Amino acid sequence: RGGRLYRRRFVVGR
Repeated sequence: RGGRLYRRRFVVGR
């Protein structure tokens, strides 16, 4: 998933 992309949120893990 893009959960780890600051593009929308933050470059966490998911």
